[PDB]
Amino acid sequence: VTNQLQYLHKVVMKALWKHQFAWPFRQPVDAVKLGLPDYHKIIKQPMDMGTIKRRLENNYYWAASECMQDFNTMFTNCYIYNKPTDDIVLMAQTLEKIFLQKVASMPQEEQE
Amino acid sequence: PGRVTNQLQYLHKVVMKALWKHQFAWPFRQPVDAVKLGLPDYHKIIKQPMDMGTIKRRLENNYYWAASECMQDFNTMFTNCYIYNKPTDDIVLMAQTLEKIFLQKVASMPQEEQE
Ligand SMILES: Cc1ccc(-c2c(C)noc2C)cc1S(=O)(=O)NC1C=C1
Ligand SMILES: Cc1ccc(-c2c(C)noc2C)cc1S(=O)(=O)NC1C=C1
Repeated sequence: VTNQLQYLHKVVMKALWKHQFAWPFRQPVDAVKLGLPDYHKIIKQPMDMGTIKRRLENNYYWAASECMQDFNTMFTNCYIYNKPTDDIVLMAQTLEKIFLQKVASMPQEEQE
Repeated sequence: PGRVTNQLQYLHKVVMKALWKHQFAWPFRQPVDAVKLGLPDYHKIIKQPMDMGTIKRRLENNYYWAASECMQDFNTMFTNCYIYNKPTDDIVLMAQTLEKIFLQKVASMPQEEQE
């Protein structure tokens, strides 16, 4: 447990998890359900906010940067896989804006 | 218009300097030239072009009011790259690498924005 990780859990994840556009990102992409046979051919490191949330709850992360990279991977996967005009991209962008706004105010020095 | 903050100074002198000098940064240091690169659909797909040269100039001209605004511009640059290019293109991997460094460095940015 660190101060930055606490911030990421109590401020960033709290804000993103309850957001009206969060629902597509709350669980792993189910390629069978969504009819996306190439999803795992293209996206080699799937990530979602349920995983990140679970990881924060279970003290998985050793540094705040590791959690931030997971958030980034989730969003980046969405941009890489999907078409420019897909609504999911807009939703990801909206959530990522909040992520960045909040991360701007994260504690600067990681103290365990 | 904007102002000078400790955070913006950090983004300029620490984050941007680290990214700019990276071996994978050369495609990102100036606006995408769709004509030179032969990408006639580029501006039909990417409606808000962004690059580190534009971001650097904005930092130098005190365009940003808050660090978060500068970070948004970095995100737009990377997101544009992912949205436009094929997943398998080298440029995507290069963006991914630079973006990871960006986040690593942003993690150590001063916490309270002060003018
Ligand atoms: C239901 C769903 C779940 C996950 C995704 C998704 C994410 C997230 N990242 O790539 C894909 C594909 C897309 C969708 S979706 O089918 O595009 N619907 C949402 C836009 C409303
Ligand atoms: C030369 C160049 C310049 C800009 C881009 C670019 C960026 C950045 N973002 O989208 C595109 C397209 C791509 C290229 S490129 O032609 O894909 N070459 C790079 C892989 C080495």
